[PDB]
Amino acid sequence: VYAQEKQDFVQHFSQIVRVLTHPEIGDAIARLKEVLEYNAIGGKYNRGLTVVVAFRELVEPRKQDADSLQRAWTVGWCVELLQAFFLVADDIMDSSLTRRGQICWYQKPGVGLDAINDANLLEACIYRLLKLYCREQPYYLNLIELFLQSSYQTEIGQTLDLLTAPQGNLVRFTEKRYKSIVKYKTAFYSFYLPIAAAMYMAGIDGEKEHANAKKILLEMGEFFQIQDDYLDLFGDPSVTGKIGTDIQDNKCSWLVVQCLQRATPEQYQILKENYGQKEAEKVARVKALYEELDLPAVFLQYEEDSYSHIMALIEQYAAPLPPAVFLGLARKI
Amino acid sequence: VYAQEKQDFVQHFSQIVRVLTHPEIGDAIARLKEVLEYNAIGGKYNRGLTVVVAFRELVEPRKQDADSLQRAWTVGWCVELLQAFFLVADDIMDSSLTRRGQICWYQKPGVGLDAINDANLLEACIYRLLKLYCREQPYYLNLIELFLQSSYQTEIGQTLDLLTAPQGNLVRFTEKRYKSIVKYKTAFYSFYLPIAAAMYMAGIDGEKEHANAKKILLEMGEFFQIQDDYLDLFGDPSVTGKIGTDIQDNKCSWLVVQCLQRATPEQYQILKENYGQKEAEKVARVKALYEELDLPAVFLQYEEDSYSHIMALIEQYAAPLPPAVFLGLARKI
Ligand SMILES: CCCCCCCC[n+]1ccn(CC(O)(P(=O)([O-])O)P(=O)(O)O)c1
Ligand SMILES: CCCCCCCC[n+]1ccn(CC(O)(P(=O)([O-])O)P(=O)(O)O)c1
Ligand SMILES: [Mg+2]
Ligand SMILES: [Mg+2]
Ligand SMILES: [Mg+2]
Ligand SMILES: [Mg+2]
Repeated sequence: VYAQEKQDFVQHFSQIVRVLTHPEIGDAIARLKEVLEYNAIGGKYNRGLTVVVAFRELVEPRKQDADSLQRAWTVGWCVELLQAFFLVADDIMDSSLTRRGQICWYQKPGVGLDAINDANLLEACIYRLLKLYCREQPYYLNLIELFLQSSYQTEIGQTLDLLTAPQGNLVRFTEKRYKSIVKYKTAFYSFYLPIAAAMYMAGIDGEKEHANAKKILLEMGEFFQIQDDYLDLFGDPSVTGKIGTDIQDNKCSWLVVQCLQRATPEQYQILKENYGQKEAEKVARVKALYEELDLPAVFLQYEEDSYSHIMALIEQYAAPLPPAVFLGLARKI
Repeated sequence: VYAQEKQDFVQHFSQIVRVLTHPEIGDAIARLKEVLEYNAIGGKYNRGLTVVVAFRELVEPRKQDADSLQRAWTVGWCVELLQAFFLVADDIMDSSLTRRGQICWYQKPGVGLDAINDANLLEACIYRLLKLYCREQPYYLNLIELFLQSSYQTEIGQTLDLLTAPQGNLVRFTEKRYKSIVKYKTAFYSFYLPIAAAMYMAGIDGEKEHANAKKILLEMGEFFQIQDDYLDLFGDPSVTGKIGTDIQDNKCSWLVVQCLQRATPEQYQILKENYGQKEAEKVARVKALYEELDLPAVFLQYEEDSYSHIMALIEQYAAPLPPAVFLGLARKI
């Protein structure tokens, strides 16, 4: 369902770019095209695809005219632009090397900290497109506010992610703190935002229905981030497209949280000695310790429980939305 | 006029902060307060003061109730928040040392590239305040769009500023290119944005009146930036609150543009040899060359001409707005 729509979705990118690209600003405009091609393409498009898939499922085919669809995939691309924005900036703050199987944009020769302006340009495009295509829709302001509220929450999440991981400083790494981080940093924008966008486009804007969708989608977001933490250490970089940094960057990863919960006092010291340091020998020691306490299998356990819990939540809260809206998304993770 | 209102304006900051500051996000919220106190305070408040001053002058005192005023100084602070946002980020991209008489936020021990998330948080506050105080006004969407359009233009301006100044690369430094840079990078947000904000709050939203105000305000913006370039080299850092970087960072400064226009072929080589390099000896050689061609006096000449031109423009385009709106601003620069 996602898999079949992916093609139409990716083709519509060329138009996004033509519409986004005053002879005086020529060069700046050419640099925008380059920023977009490099940073908006190459991912799985889960998030933007979710807008289009959920739109199809919530609007009657008789209301799905050609113009109506154009807008659904534009808002789909706005969500991808948000993602591209957050990624370019997070890679600098995380000192990451690769993203989506290539060098991070800031690590390119001749880019560096200019990437900061590039990232924000990507964010400015969302609102240019919203104006271009939705300025006369009755949901226009709802969408604008949704995308803004979603950036604020996710920047709040980052702050928490950064404050909990000072460079060159474990008591801090609790369950309560972790859940809080992943809720703000990932769950609102990766999960609530795309479904809610499609809800407002389908004329569904009751508070109750948004909160019920939210209940489902925040929990899916939390699982997704825990998966992200797992793959940071135990995923194949040939598949993920990115090299992990979590132990080096002293992060409140799900892995470190579970570990702590499990560790003999001596094991606690091994972690204390080695965590949050750039030395490959010390990172390997931490990885060995995670393997010593079967955290890959604890992760496979958690993944199953949480999937059951998400399914229970869909059964409780999907009505009156088609459950397929949610099942389709959960199956893709 | 600016000078008397400055006090009420700065006091209202405490409320901005209380209103901006979910027990789980506590720490993130405390970090926001810190970001605000450090980065929103310490400047001249020209831009936010302009909102309040122009508001007073365009609304009848009978429509200036207490609530009406609260909103004018909130939007005033939104413009200052935009400024604080742009500054925190520009200091990183410019590798600057001080701002407003203290260490740049990113150069503080324990901050560094986290400053990227801090800056964007400052931008998120604008829209939180807009919702808090103006969500029921008929100008609400006009203001939202104005602040967004103004960030896009100013990020476009940055791109141009950065593309024209590659690290470790003069033919590029033309008049046409310079005017273009300063129009986007400074003129929309520092000059058009605050007056237009107050126009929309006073119910004045005709296209013609906005364009006429724009004609005046873009030219004031251009002069202001040329002044900014001059003070970067020939200003007292005890007064400016900031150390210059323009020659080091290989910038299309007004100074370098004029110089080029004036230089013997041999002088052109001295500039080529020394420009855009971190070496203090080479920066001093460029400064000596600017003094050799009396650019401080050329600047004092240009300042006078341009002031005449701005005054001619007010005489042509102020109607039906009070000319004092513009004169007050021009006198403060
Ligand atoms: C401008 C302020 C916006 C900052 C954007 C924060 C978005 C939250 N977020 C979720 C995931 N990622 C990417 C990761 O780096 P990973 O994709 O594993 O690289 P992470 O683990 O740091 O969370 C970022
Ligand atoms: C996130 C993308 C937003 C980037 C913000 C660009 C704002 C334009 N602008 C105007 C003035 N400054 C400050 C200077 O550094 P100066 O105050 O002399 O330091 P500049 O000379 O570089 O122009 C910045
Ligand atoms: Mg991160
Ligand atoms: Mg990660
Ligand atoms: Mg700059
Ligand atoms: Mg300057």
